[PDB]
Amino acid sequence: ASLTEIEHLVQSVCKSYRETCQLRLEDLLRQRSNIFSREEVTGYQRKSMWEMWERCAHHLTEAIQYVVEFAKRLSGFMELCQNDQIVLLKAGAMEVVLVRMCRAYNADNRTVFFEGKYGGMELFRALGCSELISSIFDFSHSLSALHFSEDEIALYTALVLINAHRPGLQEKRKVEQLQYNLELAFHHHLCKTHRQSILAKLPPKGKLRSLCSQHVERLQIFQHLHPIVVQAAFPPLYKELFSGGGEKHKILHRLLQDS
Ligand code: NA
Repeated sequence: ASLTEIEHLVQSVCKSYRETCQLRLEDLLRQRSNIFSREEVTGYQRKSMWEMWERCAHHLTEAIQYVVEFAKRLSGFMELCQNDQIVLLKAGAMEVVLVRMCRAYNADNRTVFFEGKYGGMELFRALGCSELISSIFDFSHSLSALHFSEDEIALYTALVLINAHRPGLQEKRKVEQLQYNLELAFHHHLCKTHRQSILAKLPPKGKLRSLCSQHVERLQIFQHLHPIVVQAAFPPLYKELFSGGGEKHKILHRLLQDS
């Protein structure tokens, strides 16, 4: 590409991200005083393990559905073959969601916007995956220290998704070229905004890989404890992405096929 084309990619990526945000940042900030009461927190903690897992899986599936739409609107993504579209989404959808989560996290009080209000990690105690929860909260806490702009989150999550190193890509070189153009767009934007200092502060990729592995692993523990709940009450797209073998369900291909 060249300078006009790079800036066009910058604006296109930021537009795609705005149109596929579940919640506007302003909406999330305005809600910061709306925190679960101690009695509402006690009620979450008295919910059964399987109901809290189902509710979190539903919450996560809705966020993932927006990431799929982001991908479809991302320059060049729909040009890739369907095998590679699916490889990239299966690998990076949750990674994007974990990054997007910092917008909904309040570092002042260590709360996250969940089911209409802000609550701390104690809200999730019924899940029985305390390590994963605090790992996710610590990750959001670290990202919040970066003070991402919406444009920065747009460009960075595009790169999280368009990763040419994902195992299973049939057209690796084509993904390499798309990745390179998006890197140019991200780094051009950082250069023009004097934000290149954030490059050193971005999490290593192995950290997002690790969080995703923990989630799958805790799911396997839960699935062993309540296999019928997973089969009957977990969202089909969630099972396709995370549960073994859940990927007999193909939701993604329909989400990609339908306009
Ligand atoms: Na934040």
